[PDB]
Amino acid sequence: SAVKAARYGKDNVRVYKVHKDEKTGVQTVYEMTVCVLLEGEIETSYTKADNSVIVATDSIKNTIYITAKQNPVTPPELFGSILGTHFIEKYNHIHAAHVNIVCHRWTRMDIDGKPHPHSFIRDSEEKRNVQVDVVEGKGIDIKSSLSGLTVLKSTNSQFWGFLRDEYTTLKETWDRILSTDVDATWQWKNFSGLQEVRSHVPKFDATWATAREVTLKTFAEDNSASVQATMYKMAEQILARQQLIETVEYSLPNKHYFEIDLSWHKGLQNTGKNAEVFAPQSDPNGLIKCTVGRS
Amino acid sequence: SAVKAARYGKDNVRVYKVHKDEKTGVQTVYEMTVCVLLEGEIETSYTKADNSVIVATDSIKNTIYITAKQNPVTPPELFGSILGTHFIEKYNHIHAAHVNIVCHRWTRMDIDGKPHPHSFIRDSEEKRNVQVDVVEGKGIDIKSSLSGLTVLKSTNSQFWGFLRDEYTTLKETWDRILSTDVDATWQWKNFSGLQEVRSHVPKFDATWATAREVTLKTFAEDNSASVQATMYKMAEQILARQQLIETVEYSLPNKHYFEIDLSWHKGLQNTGKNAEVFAPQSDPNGLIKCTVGRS
Amino acid sequence: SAVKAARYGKDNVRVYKVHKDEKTGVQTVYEMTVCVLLEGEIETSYTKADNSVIVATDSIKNTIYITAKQNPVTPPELFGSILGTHFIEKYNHIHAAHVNIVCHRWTRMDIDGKPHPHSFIRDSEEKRNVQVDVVEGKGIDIKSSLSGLTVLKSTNSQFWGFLRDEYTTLKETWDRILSTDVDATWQWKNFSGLQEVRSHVPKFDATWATAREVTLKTFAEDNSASVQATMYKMAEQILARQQLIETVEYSLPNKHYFEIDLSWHKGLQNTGKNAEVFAPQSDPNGLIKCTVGRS
Amino acid sequence: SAVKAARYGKDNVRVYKVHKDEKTGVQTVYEMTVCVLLEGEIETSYTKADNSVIVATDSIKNTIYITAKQNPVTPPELFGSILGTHFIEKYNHIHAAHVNIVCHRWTRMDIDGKPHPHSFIRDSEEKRNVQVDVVEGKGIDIKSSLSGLTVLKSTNSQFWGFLRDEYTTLKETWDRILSTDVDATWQWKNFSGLQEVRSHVPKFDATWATAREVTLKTFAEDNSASVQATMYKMAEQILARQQLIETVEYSLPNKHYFEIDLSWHKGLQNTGKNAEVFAPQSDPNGLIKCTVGRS
Ligand SMILES: O=c1[nH]c(=O)c2nn[nH]c2[nH]1
Ligand SMILES: O=c1[nH]c(=O)c2nn[nH]c2[nH]1
Ligand SMILES: O=c1[nH]c(=O)c2nn[nH]c2[nH]1
Ligand SMILES: O=c1[nH]c(=O)c2nn[nH]c2[nH]1
Repeated sequence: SAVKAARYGKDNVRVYKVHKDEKTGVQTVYEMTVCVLLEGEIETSYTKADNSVIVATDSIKNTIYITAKQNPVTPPELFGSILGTHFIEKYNHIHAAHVNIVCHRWTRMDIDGKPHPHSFIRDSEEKRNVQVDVVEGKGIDIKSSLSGLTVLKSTNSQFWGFLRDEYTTLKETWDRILSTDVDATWQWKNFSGLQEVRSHVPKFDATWATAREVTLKTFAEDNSASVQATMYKMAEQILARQQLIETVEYSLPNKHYFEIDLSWHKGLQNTGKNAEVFAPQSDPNGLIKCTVGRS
Repeated sequence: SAVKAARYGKDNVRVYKVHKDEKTGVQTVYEMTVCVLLEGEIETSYTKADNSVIVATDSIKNTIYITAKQNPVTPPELFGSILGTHFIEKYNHIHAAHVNIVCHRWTRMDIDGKPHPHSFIRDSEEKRNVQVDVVEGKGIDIKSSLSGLTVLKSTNSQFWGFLRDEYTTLKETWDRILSTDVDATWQWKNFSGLQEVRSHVPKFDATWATAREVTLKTFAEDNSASVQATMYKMAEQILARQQLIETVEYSLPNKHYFEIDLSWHKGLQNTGKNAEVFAPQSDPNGLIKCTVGRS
Repeated sequence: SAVKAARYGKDNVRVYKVHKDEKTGVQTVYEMTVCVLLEGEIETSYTKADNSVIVATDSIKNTIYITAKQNPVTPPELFGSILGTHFIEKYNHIHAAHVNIVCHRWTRMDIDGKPHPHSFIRDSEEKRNVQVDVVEGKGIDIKSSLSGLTVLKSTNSQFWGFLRDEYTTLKETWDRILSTDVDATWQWKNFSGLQEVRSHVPKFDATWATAREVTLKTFAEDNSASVQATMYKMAEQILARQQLIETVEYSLPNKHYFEIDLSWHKGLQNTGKNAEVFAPQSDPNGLIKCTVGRS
Repeated sequence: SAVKAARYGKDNVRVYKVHKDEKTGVQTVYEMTVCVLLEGEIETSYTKADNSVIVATDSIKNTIYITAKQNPVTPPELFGSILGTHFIEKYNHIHAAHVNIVCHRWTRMDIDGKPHPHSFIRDSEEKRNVQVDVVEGKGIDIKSSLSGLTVLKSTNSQFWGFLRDEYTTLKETWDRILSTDVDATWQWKNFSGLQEVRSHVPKFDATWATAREVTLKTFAEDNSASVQATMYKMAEQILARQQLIETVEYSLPNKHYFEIDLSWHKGLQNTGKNAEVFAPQSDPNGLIKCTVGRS
């Protein structure tokens, strides 16, 4: 027996940072959850009880706090690249740093039409995330994403024409609820290192906003032939809007809302064109995935 | 041994209802989770195996769907009163109906500055709830609430002057983060029955909006001496704004964000006036409650 | 406006305690989550910003750790009474202490037929809880409970004879799955104070074990006419077995497992006597409650 | 733009199956949650709105129920291989089926020392899982696992000798609590198809039991130099015990339990050799991973 792969570090490190403008008196808060895992020459810590190779997970935690102290935490793609670069430069035997970041919403409150200088509201469980792999010799791989974006449309969604055989009971439809929690990931072209990540900084926030925007507009406007067909159009657009992205990936649950037949009761009419009252279903759910790259 | 109290029914009934305007083409969706429990002359179902007294929980579920079909589901205080009244009028041996409703956010999407006719976004995990107790002979008791309203302010919160003794380690402060998940309940004056609940319908949505509004403004503007002092001012205002409310109750966790001392590292300065980076704490948390009524 | 009720304290305080026998070398661990809320003369902290009346929630937390250090943490009814008594004796203006405790399972591991001296396994998410209200002048009220005890029987459960009307679609049955998560609470006769709670210590662990035992045996052996009928027999027995209990309360979800009709497929036979494959339902669920006291 | 990868199917399909012995009168229940995703020639459903290529997720759900009806559901490695093989044989354009299965514990109850014929208890949230990839032309890849196995030892764990630098604050120790939730995956040698999976059936249950056994014994007996060192010995043993396994992978959180210093209070002694009372920490946690293969 031998160690084929190994990684270790600190998960679930919650970090909050405040920015205080002295001019405006305006405060901006950033909250995130950070995971850093390291790889490198650390087999002996497993095979020989040699702790001498271990940057302790506690230190990794200390380091996240220190790096957040000395650097901007925004955009997360940058903070993650700084944090991961720190570890492979600092430690000779550490050859890869994987950093994962979840950003939590703290939206400035509007009190009486005006932006409050220092109060915020978690206006959704939507997250913005990054996965940053900083690998000695191979640059910086970044996947950014939004997740937990939950939407529904009450009509303009259809599903007909699908395979029918002796396993099929589903009826074709031309009018249905479509509801999903959107998970969208866009993978950046590999960057050569931190200087190159710094050089693209403005693209991160912007591409995020664009992926959100496009996601929301296509979902609302597409008269959807299927989840498959709708997510492809989203991914197609993000790719067209940002040349530094190599692939867009979507993962979409189909959260079913079933018609409830009420005709057994006083011939009550609640199906088809008469459907007003539905039973949202907790499970099962369709799960539909697509990776879209450049042709 | 004897039955001192008994109640039974259906919990976690998820209900979605769409309203379709033919004029505008505009759709409005309502999603909620409903719980109905009944009391009455049902001891024998427990003591004697006499199922003859049981309106089956499955039927209760059917009834929720039927009532949502025939009536408005909005405001929840009304839907709950209709649903609970239905059971005590329908069944001679059923003397109390308790209805609980959680309303889930489906906010109309804005696509390109304009309200989309049929697409929605779950723009927060904030809930609006009601508890409705419909009791034969005693009218209708209604408690409405908002919960899951998560907010933070980065400054303008203080906590000093508290008792100090040999259990105390906490340092007084004049500048701190205050963060909480707001739970606010307002209890209506007892209503004589459905006609009276119908007669106050416009007050429900409005008092809800007012409780949200006041909650948000006081949190943002109060320079808070304590959570205790801040929630009292909220409750005081809701009571002043709506005469049909007998009591306002608040339940506020204090979600602590700890300073991280970084001076052990290169004399890094991250405490007091220098605090930029904090560790949000998952637990423990202060829990602070207040019921405010009329003097 | 005035303060009608107020309570404040520390929730979600996780506590672990190890007992080390020097004789045997045997270790015993206890893990729990503790909530303490205080009431008393604390209105001014709300109405006047007077923090002088506040035992800080941070201190309450310190105190839980100190009391766990100086006293046994087992049985929880005792630890809770000590902790709550501490607060009303220590502080003149504090007149009620409410202590809630959740005990988490750490079951000694069996390695090769033998009890391991210092390794444990969380062998279930079942909890043992107490609620202790220590009120100046009124003694100590204790409710103990078990919760999260999830069970299923594949047969010997029935449900027929229930009310049928134009809301009913449910078919009577003589053979069904019954599954539930058991919540059982037994309320002790009021105790005059700590000395009296100390005097009954051996009854706490024993009555707990008896409530678990009885719950499990009745569920397995009763050929159940209904959840209602089954839980009453459980409660009836606990009351008979322990004279110091005034009431037993049960709260039982009915977690439905639906037959799946497969006859549309090659006339596959999966209903009634042929039912092998079922669809466990996440929601809705029947919820059934009973409080049983002495006749 | 083009589709680089695509998969779609049904997630969260809950399935229960009862086995009824007529001889013994003994019932055995199996509950699981199943996910099936398909790949193949389905790009057009995304790019062209061509639903003609879609085996509807609803049908996939129907099929899971049908296959559970006609086949054993145990061991999960077999059921998963049957289910995935079904899809690639049934449908010409479907070239890969991925099946994921979570098995939930339903442990036969012991009533009065004897195994009850038809009552069960969810005696832990521990899961047994499989991931089965059935790929046209490439056989059947199976990864089996156990997860959610939560354990603690109060002593016989150490952590000293680790790297120290200006990011380090952690103190070396020779006595600590070690607690983790075990995730252990063993990957089988690729099988040529269903006949070959059928031919190894008895190895599945047995290797599972062995991985559980070894996990528990090593955790309890190893005087652990580090999580790293402890998990390697587990993985080393599983590999030695079962020749059909190519790799064992472990993923172990380190759930920290912090000493609480109580000497500020009446010089109370609760650290080092005196530590009795600890604060279990919800987050952050060390996360430690290892893949072990054959040298
Ligand atoms: O077992 C451990 N391994 C580690 O890598 C580590 N880092 N801090 N504590 C630790 N404990
Ligand atoms: O045991 C039951 N009690 C009930 O009240 C009920 N209603 N539907 N199924 C039921 N089962
Ligand atoms: O607002 C607060 N109220 C309290 O009672 C308290 N106790 N510690 N910190 C606190 N903050
Ligand atoms: O959009 C959909 N795609 C699918 O593949 C499917 N299967 N059932 N319903 C469905 N809806």
